[PDB]
Amino acid sequence: QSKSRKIAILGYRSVGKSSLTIQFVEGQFVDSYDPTIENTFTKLITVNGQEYHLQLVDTAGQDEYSIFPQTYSIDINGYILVYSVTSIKSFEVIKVIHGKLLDMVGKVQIPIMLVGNKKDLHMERVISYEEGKALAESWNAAFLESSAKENQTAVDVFRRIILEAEKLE
Ligand SMILES: Nc1nc2c(ncn2[C@@H]2O[C@H](COP(=O)(O)OP(=O)(O)O)[C@@H](O)[C@H]2O)c(=O)[nH]1
Ligand SMILES: [Mg+2]
Repeated sequence: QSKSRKIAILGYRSVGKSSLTIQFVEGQFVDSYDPTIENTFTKLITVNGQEYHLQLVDTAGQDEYSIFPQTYSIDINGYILVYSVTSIKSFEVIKVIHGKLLDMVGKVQIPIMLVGNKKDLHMERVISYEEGKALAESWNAAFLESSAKENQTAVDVFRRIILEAEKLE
């Protein structure tokens, strides 16, 4: 009576893909972590009384020139696209990543969740909550800001993509 889902985490380098995922999976804010390796974490979570077996694909990250690997579109039930609120570059790149993703999958009307990470770095913020929300609305995607240092924000992100998936289902 369990349900397995595979979620791919995408985004520009250093926006916090690994840190967010690991904060969710192990409940800890890791300080150091290999900058390039693509790894698939496993996580068990019960949402709405429903148990889920999650496979979280923490990708190596991509940019305007990346050529999406097949592993980005096979058996993926949902995608989390993250950018850093401290980087306009990561924000402009997440738009390109979204476009490439739609090109690679087609019109599958895939479940997508946009995430503006690093919200704790108040001083270095350059992307507003409104800009992030406007983008998500442009895509009709879920939206949330987060901080790999605040476990509850990381949990909300993953719970949210699960609901988006169920909704599009
Ligand atoms: N302050 C702060 N630093 C973060 C956050 N998320 C990631 N980082 C830091 O940003 C750097 C890159 O994070 P990492 O997860 O490796 O990025 P990735 O390449 O997107 O997976 C590391 O030095 C992290 O400690 C966050 O929410 N807040
Ligand atoms: Mg990483």
